[PDB]
Amino acid sequence: VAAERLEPRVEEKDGYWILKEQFRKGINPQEKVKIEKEPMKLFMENGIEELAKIPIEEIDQSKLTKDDIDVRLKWLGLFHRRKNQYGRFMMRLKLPNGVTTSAQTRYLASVIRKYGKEGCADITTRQNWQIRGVVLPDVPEILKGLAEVGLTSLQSGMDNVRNPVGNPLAGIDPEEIVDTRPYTNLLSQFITGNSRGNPAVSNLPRKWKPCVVGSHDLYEHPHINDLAYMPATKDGRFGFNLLVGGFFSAKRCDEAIPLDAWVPADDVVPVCRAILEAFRDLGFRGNRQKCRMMWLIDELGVEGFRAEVEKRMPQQQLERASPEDLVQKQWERRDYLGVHPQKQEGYSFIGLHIPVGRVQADDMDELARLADEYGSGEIRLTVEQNIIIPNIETSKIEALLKEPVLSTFSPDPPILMKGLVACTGNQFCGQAIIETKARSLKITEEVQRQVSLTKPVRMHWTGCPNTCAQVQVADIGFMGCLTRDKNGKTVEGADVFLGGRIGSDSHLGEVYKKAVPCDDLVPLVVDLLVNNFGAVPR
Ligand code: SRM
Ligand code: SF4
Ligand SMILES: O=S([O-])[O-]
Ligand SMILES: [Cl-]
Ligand SMILES: [Cl-]
Ligand SMILES: [K+]
Repeated sequence: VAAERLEPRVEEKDGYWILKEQFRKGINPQEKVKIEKEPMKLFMENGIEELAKIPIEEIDQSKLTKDDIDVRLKWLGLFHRRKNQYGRFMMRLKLPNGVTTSAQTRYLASVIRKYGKEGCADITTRQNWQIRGVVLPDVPEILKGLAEVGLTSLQSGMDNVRNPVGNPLAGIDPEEIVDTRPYTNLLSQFITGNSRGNPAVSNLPRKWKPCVVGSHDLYEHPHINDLAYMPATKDGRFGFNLLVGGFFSAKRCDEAIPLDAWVPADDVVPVCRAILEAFRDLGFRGNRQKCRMMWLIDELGVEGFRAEVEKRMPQQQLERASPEDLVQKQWERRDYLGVHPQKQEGYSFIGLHIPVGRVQADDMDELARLADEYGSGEIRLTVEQNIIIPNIETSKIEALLKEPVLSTFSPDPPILMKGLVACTGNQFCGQAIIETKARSLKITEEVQRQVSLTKPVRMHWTGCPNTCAQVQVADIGFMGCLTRDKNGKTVEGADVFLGGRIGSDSHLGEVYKKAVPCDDLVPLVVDLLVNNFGAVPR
């Protein structure tokens, strides 16, 4: 790698970061959008106020404003559903470590309730909230309302640092390694500039995903993150070994690799900043399929990339990885659904199943009520799109289990439902090839009617090759496609994946059978479960 390759390609100009004039050749259309107008201005210079007043039919008549609503608004966490819900916006938060409050939950419910049949909410595979139905004129008031209840939606889409994932059992599990909340909180505060916006990390070549590990279970999926902090002691000091570059895409899925770096716990934010600066400064900005950070690591080599991180650390110091980390390889991933004792004597948490992560306003209010009556007003989201209500006096559990809403959001659903994960799909997503959430529920119900089993088989349904529902981590994965029935008629189908493993002995699954009509999946899956997962016909 020539020394010229290491010249930073962006510069700070009037508070924002922009591609230098000599590096603008050959860039992709999204890079052109960012140059034409700085997306962060919509928030930081309150550009959204005037934009929100323009009727959407008028907005669509000019490239600048159409790009504002279809692209730049994703820096404020707003996602125009142009194809499938025209004129409505999905809104995505920052929710470090998946932690929410009852007050926040009620606020989100009040927003979606306004939109009737156009509104609902979802828990995401990054233990985050999305709300639906938002109209542009309401955006300024919603931004204000979110701020009032201690939420931000900043920098949650496009070329930004995505939700910081942590241990859903942080602070409450007798078996945790380290409470991840302080670290994910710090990362979120850094990324968003304490909810004011942070332009230094908002002009990346591509999205970038961080997680902090605190569980032996590896609930955080460090193997598939751009930056994973693995807790490790080095020379008698607590800190983290760093894994880099994990990502999924239509083209390529790669597990994170060691940076060969350890940082003391207090250096979590400094090293996040150094890695982001290196990626920002040096990353390819051509073909979008070659812009994730792993591509930079392959171009420079991991050592070349490491040197770039090191030069951006305070005092330019970056220690080598500790030979061992604190994560025990002898471990069985634990079910968190149901009632479990906390490390605080006399308290329990309860994991509740949320079918395919989908809730309505009334459901959110009920969950918020439970958290107030039984817990401490806290609701935690998980990456399997479920919830945990912590801090429940154990004496209250008997009464809790009789609550009617627990028949719908159950502490002990059938085993296949416990592990079922599904993305948005074509109900709302314009990229989706098939419908996912309703279909996956229907198929899983029919499968479980036919077989019993004891192994916690994890089934993931994703609507297109972007693999937001991570089919490559599943015991059985389903990737949306169009295929043909026996008569040659177009029908929805799935490419079926096998081989995904999570925890310390992680592995990426691969396509097992292509183009199976969705209507034909039940017998295929029943047989797979019996033949490979010890299932028994009923
Ligand atoms: C909501 C969510 C799936 C869910 O049902 O849970 C989702 C939904 C979408 N993702 Fe994703 N992604 C979700 C996690 C993922 C993950 C899983 C993860 O983070 O562990 C991945 C695979 C891992 C990765 O990215 O490395 C993922 C890979 C993508 C990709 C392909 C990335 C690539 O490098 O090619 C895209 C397309 C893109 O960004 O260019 C994408 C694009 C999209 C968009 C924003 C596309 C769009 O504008 O319509 C989807 C919005 C649909 C909607 O209305 O909800 N989504 N997406 C997840 C929100 C996470 C969050 O709260 O921040
Ligand atoms: S995997 Fe495809 S269909 Fe599903 S939410 Fe992601 S982009 Fe949409
Ligand atoms: O929007 S997806 O990348 O989480
Ligand atoms: Cl996006
Ligand atoms: Cl769309
Ligand atoms: K779920």
